[PDB]
Amino acid sequence: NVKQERRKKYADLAIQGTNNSSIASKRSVELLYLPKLSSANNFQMDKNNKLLEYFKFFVPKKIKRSPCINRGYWLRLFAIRSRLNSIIEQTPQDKKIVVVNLGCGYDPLPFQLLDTNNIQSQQYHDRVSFIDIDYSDLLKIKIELIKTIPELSKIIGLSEDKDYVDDSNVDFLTTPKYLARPCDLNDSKMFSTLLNECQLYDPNVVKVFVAEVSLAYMKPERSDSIIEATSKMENSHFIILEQLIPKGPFEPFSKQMLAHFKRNDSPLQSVLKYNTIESQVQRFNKLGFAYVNVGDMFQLWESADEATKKELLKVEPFDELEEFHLFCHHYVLCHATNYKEFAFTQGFLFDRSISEINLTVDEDYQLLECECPINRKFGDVDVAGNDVFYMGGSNPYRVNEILQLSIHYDKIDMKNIEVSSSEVPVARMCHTFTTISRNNQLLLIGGRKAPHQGLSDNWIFDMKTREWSMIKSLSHTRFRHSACSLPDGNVLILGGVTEGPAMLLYNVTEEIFKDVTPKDEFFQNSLVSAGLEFDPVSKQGIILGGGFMDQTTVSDKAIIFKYDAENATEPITVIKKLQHPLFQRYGSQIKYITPRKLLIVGGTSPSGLFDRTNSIISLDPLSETLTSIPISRRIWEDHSLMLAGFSLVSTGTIHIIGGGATCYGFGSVTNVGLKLIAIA
Repeated sequence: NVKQERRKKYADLAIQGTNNSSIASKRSVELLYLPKLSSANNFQMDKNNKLLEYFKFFVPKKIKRSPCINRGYWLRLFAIRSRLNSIIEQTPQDKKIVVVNLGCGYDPLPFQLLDTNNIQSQQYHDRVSFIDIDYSDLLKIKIELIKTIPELSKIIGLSEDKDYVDDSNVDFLTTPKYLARPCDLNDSKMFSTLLNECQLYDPNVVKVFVAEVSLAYMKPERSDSIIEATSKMENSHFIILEQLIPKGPFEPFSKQMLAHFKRNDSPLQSVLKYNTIESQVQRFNKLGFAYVNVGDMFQLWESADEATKKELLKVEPFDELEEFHLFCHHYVLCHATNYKEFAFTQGFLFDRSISEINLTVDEDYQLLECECPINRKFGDVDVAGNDVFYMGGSNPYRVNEILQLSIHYDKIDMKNIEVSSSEVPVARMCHTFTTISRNNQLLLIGGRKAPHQGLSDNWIFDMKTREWSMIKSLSHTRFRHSACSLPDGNVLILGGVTEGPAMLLYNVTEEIFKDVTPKDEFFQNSLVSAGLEFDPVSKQGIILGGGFMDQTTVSDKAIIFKYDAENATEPITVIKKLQHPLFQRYGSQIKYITPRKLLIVGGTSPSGLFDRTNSIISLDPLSETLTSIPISRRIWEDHSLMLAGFSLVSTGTIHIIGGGATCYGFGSVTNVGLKLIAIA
C-alpha cells in the first residue's frame, strides 16, 4: 500500500526524536493512567466511555516509566489542560480562540481537542483553532503523519484516501482549524513576521501562546524576545511550563537536573537567569504581560479535587514521594495575560509564596563531611553495645543483608555479617530496626517490597547466634512507620502506611503488640515517615513532621509526649503541640543531641525546597526556639548531598549516613554522609 509505506517511512523518523522525550512519557501516561481515570481526568473518551488514543500516532510502542515520572507527566497534561480550560470557560462563546503551540514537536494536543469523537473536549469542537510552530525539518515529518494517518486527517478536514498520496513533503499545512508554520524560534524577527502572516494581531481573536519546555533550552535573551513579541498581540495569554532552580544550581535535585541536560547537549539556559517563581513574574511583567498567575507542580497537585487524587493514588503502586516533592518544585506553571478583563478565578488561582524565615546560627554544633558510602537508602540502623547495625534497604534493589558499621572520625568501616539460620526476612525497605533485650538483639518490624507489597512479618536478630527468628506478626501490614526504644526496653511504633492503629507498643518480654493511640484528634490519621525520638532523661519524646496517606498533606507539628510505663490503657499522652513551617517535613529523622536540643534532619516538604540554612536545624522543646545548623557552601556545591532515605547514628556526635534519590530520570544521587560534632 502506497500510503501505508509512506506512513511507516516517516513514522520511524518521528521515533528518532520521541523516546526519552516528553511525548514518549505522555504515551506512558496514555497507556496506564488514562484508562483508570473517570471522565473529569481522562482527557480522551468517546460517547460510550471508551478511551481514545492520540499520542499513539507519534509513539505507538508501549512506553513505560517509573511511578514518579508518570504522576509528573499526568500533572503535566493536566497543567496545560486546566489552563486552556479556564480560558475556554470564561471567554464569550462566540469569540474565536487560537492556541499557538511554540515548539510543539510531535505534541498531538490539537487533535486530542479538535476530535468530535472526544466528548471530553466538546468545548473545543467549535470555536478553537490551532497553530503548530517548530523547526522546518520536524514539521515536515509531522505533516507526513498527519496526512497519511486517516484518523488524524479525519479530524482537521483533510481527505482520508487509501488511494491518495501527497508527496510534496512541505513544512507547512493550512486548514480551517489547524495550521502548521515553520520557524526558528531563535530568530525573533522571522517569528514576529509569522505572527502577522497568521493575523494574530486581530484584537477580536483571543490568543493562547503555549511554551511547554521549549523556551527553556533557549538563552534568556532569545526566549524573552519570543515572549515580548507576543505581548504586542492585543488580548493574549501566555502559558509557560518549564524548569526552575529555586535554590541555585547546587540544590541536590537542581545539581542533577542541569547536569543531565548538559549530557543530552540540551542545557537548561533560561532557568539560569530565572531561578524562582517570583523571578518568572517580574520577567513576564517586564516583557509585556502585566497579569500573571504562577506556581509550581505541587501547587497544581494540591489543587486537584479529592475525588481526583483518590483515583490517581490508585492508578499504580507508588512510594517515592520525596522524589515527587523535589521534581514538583523544579517545574513551574505560569499563566500570563496582556488584558485585564480575563480573571483568574479562585478555581485556578495560585496562592502567593509565603516568605521564608531567617534563623539564628547554632553556636554549639556544626557539619563536617564523614564518608559513609553504605550506598543504600531506606534501611534502618541501631546501636548495640558499642557496635552498629544497618539492615535491609535498597541499593538500588532491596536487600535483606546486615551491615556492621565501625564508625570512625574520618570514615566508616563496613563488614557484611553472615546469617546462620536457614530462614531469613525477605528483602525489604521502609521497615524499622530497633535494639532490644538489653542490647543483645535487634527487632525488625514491618517494611515493604514493592509499594503494593507492604509486609506484616516481624523478626528478631540475635547477635551472638547470628540467627534470624520470625516472631509474632503485625495484624495489619506496615511500612514507612517510625520507631524508638523506650526506657523500659520496649518499642514504640508510629503510624506509617497502614490500616492498623496509629500507634503501637511492642512488649518485648511479653511478646505482644498494644494499640496505644493517644486520645487526641491529631492521631485520627496514620502519620507517614515522621521523626520520632525519646529521651530517657527528660522523661519525654517528640514526634516531628510527617505526611498523611493522601500523599498530599504534611503535618507541620512537633508533638511532645510522655510515657507512663505503669499505665496499660494510656501509656502515651500528649504534653504539648508546637507549630512552625520548618517542621513540615516528610521523610526526616530527628534525634536528641542533648535533653534540651533536638536535631531535626533532612526530608522534603510540600511548601518549598530546603536550603543550606534549614536542611538541618535544632529545636529547644521548653524554650521553643529554633536554631539553624548551616551546611558549608563547599559541602553544598562540591559533594553529593541528598537528604532522603538517610539515617542517624550516635556514638556527642550524630552521623548522617545512607540515602539517595533517582531524581526523576535525571540520574541517581547518593548521600555521601555527614557528621554533627561539637564546636571547638
